[PDB]
Amino acid sequence: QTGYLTIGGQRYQAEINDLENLGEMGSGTQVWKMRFRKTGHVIAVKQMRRSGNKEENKRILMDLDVVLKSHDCPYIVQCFGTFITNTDVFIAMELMGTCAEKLKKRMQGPIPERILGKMTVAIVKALYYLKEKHGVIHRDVKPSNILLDERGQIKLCDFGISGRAGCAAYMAPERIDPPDDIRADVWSLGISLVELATGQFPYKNCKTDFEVLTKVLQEEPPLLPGHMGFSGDFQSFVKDCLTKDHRKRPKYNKLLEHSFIKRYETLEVDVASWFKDVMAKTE
Ligand SMILES: *CCC(=O)Nc1cc(C(=O)NCc2cn(-c3ccccc3C)nn2)cc(-c2n[nH]c3ccccc23)c1
Repeated sequence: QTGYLTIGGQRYQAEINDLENLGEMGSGTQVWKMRFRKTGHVIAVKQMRRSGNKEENKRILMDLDVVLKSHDCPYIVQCFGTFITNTDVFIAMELMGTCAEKLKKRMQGPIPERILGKMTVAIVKALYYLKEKHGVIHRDVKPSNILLDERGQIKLCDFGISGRAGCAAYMAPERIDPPDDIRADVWSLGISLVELATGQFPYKNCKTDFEVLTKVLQEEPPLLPGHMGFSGDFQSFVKDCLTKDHRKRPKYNKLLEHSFIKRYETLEVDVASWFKDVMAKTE
């Protein structure tokens, strides 16, 4: 069913002219910031043009399929509803602060471990939920697909190439050189964790896509430095994700029993405040 917006448990009959367009947002991968006139809620709306590129439209619809059946996962962005007009489909998603990539840009430096700990719990539980509940592999884990909001929430973004290929920079060794699969996302999570923890992308000074792949296979996994005060548990987690033999790489169920995960499940970390203060610094 479409033509309904449900926010916080309250469903409102709606059409797209009940929404005020407040402007484009930061994803070319079209999304608008819109305001529900009936309630004042500000939401994100994807506009899928009927006459659009069917390669991209297929991707919007696969992303929407897993989003829609994933409403009981608190670590995946939710869809408030849809509007199917004669010319367009509008997908109303919850509005969040930014992607972890832009956080790294605005921060101009490392993200603290206590924020990465809550993030690591969220993405792992999101990917584990996708595998067990829906048999879905993300295959494109990267900081641009990790979202954060004013209220300390961290959620998996949008997965339009999910299967029941990704960016070459975060691709696992066994996807570069498959000997002949769910552990390929664990590697990209580790590369993203090292990137956000150091403020640098691990494989540095790479000019072409193929050169990045070359250093993934030719060189040792990029682990966390020991002179930044990282906890032993954090380093143990990163080295476990960034294991090069995919058979010796842990599954999600073994990953969730890791001390790093177990600590930040029960440690109250104020992500909301840290997020608002970092977002305050202008450019
Ligand atoms: C970088 C990757 C990404 O997905 N980025 C992204 C950015 C934003 C975003 O920048 N939103 C701006 C914004 C402004 N407010 C705001 C402004 C003034 C006063 C009050 C408020 C609340 N809020 N947000 C948003 C998104 C985004 N939001 N929801 C979704 C859902 C699915 C994908 C992306 C997404 C993402």
